[PDB]
Amino acid sequence: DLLELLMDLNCYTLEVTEGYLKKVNVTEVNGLGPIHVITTVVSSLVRNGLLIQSSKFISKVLLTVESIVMSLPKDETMLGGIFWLSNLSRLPAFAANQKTLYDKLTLIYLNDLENETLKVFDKIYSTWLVKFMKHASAHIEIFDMVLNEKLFKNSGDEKFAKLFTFLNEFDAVLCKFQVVDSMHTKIFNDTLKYLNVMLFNDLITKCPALNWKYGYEVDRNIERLVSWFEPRIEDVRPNLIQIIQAVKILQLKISNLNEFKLLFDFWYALNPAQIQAILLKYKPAGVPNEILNYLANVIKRENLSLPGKMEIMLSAQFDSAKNHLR
Repeated sequence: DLLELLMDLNCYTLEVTEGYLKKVNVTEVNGLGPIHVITTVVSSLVRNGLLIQSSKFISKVLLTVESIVMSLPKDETMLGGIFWLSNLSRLPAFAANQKTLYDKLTLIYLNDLENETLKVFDKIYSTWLVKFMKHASAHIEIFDMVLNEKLFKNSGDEKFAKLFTFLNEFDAVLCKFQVVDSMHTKIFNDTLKYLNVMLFNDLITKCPALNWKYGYEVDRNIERLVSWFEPRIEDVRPNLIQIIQAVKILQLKISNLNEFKLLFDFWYALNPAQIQAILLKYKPAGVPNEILNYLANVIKRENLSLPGKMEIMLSAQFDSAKNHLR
């Protein structure tokens, strides 16, 4: 009755996708379920050579997990995002391990399953992380903690304590829901890549006047923020390269276009409009016109040569989980 069960493509994928997953209310303990159910069905189907059925079943299941995740409510986003992503994150290595036991069309199917499952993972992961980090940055008040010069006179201490608790709690859930080590560290790098974007964009849009002192104080707040990550991941600062360079620029004492050219010609961490944006905001407690002028020309030169907009704002972008799913 097995193959006849497996041919009812519709019966059982309806079971998993409406009966089991759309209704997997997390807030509940162990004994990795969805990856077990998904993976049992896929491996039965592959063994019995139903390769097309597997593809369809896996498609519906991914589309389903995707909308579950995308539909999660503001207070469920952390737990839910992590539970689902931790489960999906195992599909690529499952495909790689399936193939270790295999004819040649099956090997090709599984090869494809591995790349395609990885691509869907990368899609859901990125959109979840930005949505997750939008909410967490408001709640933890990253702006007022780091960039708000009005609150430099404050210890900062309560807010920092709240950031450290949040990250300890982010870190527990990651361990709770069993995310693999190499993805745990990636999540923390991307978390910082996200705060690079938000912090740099807010430095430009939200911070009225800037000077060397301002720059020095943000630098310290950043080093405070980064102190949590440090016993945890490889090297956290490259993730925060734009916002770190912007506030370092603010502390340079540059007095001729000749020093400036030495510092920024053929230096691409920030573009010319980003660097100009930062220096037009400079107010003592200023920039030589000669420097303001050369930037203008540089910008104009680049408008004339290339077809694409030279964006001042950043967007969050993360690497593929390709090498991080061990």
